Amino acid sequence: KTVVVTTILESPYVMMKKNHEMLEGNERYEGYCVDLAAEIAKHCGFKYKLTIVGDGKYGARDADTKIWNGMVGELVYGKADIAIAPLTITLVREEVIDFSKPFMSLGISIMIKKGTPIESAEDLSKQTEIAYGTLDSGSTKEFFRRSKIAVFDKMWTYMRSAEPSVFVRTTAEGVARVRKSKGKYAYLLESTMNEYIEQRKPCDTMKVGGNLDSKGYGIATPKGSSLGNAVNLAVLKLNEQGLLDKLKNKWWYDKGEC
Amino acid sequence: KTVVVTTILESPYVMMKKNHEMLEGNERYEGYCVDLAAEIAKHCGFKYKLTIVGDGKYGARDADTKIWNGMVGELVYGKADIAIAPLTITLVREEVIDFSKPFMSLGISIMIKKGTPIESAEDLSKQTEIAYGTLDSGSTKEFFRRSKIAVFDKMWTYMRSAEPSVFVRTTAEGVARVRKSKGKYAYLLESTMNEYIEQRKPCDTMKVGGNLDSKGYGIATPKGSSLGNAVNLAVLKLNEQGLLDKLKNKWWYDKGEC
Ligand SMILES: [Zn+2]
Ligand SMILES: [Zn+2]
Ligand SMILES: [Zn+2]
Repeated sequence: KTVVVTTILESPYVMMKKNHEMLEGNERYEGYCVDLAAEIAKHCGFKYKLTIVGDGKYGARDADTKIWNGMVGELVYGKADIAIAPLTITLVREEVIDFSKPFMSLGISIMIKKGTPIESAEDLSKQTEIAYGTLDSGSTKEFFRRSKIAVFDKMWTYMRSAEPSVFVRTTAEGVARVRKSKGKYAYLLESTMNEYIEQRKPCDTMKVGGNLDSKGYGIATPKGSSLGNAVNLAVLKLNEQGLLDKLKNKWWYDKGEC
Repeated sequence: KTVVVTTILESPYVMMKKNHEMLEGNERYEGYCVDLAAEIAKHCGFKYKLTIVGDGKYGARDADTKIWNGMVGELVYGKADIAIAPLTITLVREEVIDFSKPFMSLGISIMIKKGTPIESAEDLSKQTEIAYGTLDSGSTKEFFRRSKIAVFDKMWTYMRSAEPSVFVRTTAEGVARVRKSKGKYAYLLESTMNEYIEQRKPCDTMKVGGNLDSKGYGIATPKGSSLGNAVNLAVLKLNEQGLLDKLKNKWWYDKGEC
């Protein structure tokens, strides 16, 4: 049977092709994860259908209902068989779903509009003229919410109460906000995305400072899935074969416009 | 009852305390992995005994013998219950043992004696005056032996047939070889070790070029071990709390000698 793959529209991982309207099924999309999905399906020998997560979220647990949303939720509730996307491996998620060994290593980073007086997280936490936030329902927000280290704790105190909200529904929303904020907004996102955007027109943003942490993205499957073991070994094989590095260069810098 | 931990004497992961002779059991050792072992044990709730792998190797399968050596072997044959060391997560190993999500991210790198006319792997591959090799029975050697990309394949072709042998039994042996060869030997080792040595007197070595690949170290347990699940969650928990980053700073830079 065809494996239902849940993913998210997030460049350069998954994007609709220029001529998607005249295309069908998986042919409508392109990106790092689209290529990854094809490679995995081939090595594990299965047919699949790419589907875009309904609520457009990565995955967080509602504190009140305890119900998971996003791709994590689609896996938890059996709406999808596997998630192939820039989904971060975290403790709370690992408790409800399975992750393969990472196919990409990254960390939380700072995105600024070129020229803003900020070079590090400590710099952001020591000022108020420049607002900053993170994506909603994700691992980055959880990071600051659950951080006991001085700098990040203070940043969270400011962000969780900030009015208007400094949080955004999608990476694209955060990037747009930085660009149109005349430098009065900094966005906290994973280095992978920061580095990608930094290489795209109008080439008006840049990553500053070192990453705040070190983690990875993993292919996720529901607990007790029969694809879990194989997919995990497939990821390792692809990394060692050099495919993952090949794909990283293909979608990040070979297509860079800055 | 008491969990037997296999590890390896590799600075700054595990080292004998100056006064180990007058100490007992686990107190005889110090290092990044010693600190990590204590934390993993505390969080998983078990007592443990640190033991140094008999053959001083990380782990590889003998071609014809088909027997696994090193720490991997101690786990495969039931001599140890868990391995806590800078053991690389690889496909061939994950096929016989379990690995937690990575506790450290790294990649193969190049170590040169300062002043050596080498800036990358391509540079090494295009010349012959400077010999270069890797560690034995490990993931680095296997990386080159299996590589299908031009540059690395060329490097392997040279290394495998070079005489005298360009390979070494221990990291320390490779570092000394670099330090004593007057720039005529470059050593290929993981970035973590390269970065550490670069901060050690006589401060005569340096890491050059970008990493050749991207992977990580994981805590290993025998396949089907009852400790696997908890250890994995412990690693994620500890990484998210910043312990891992704190530990690397403690053993790498806080104690830097350069
Ligand atoms: Zn392939
Ligand atoms: Zn609610
Ligand atoms: Zn602890």
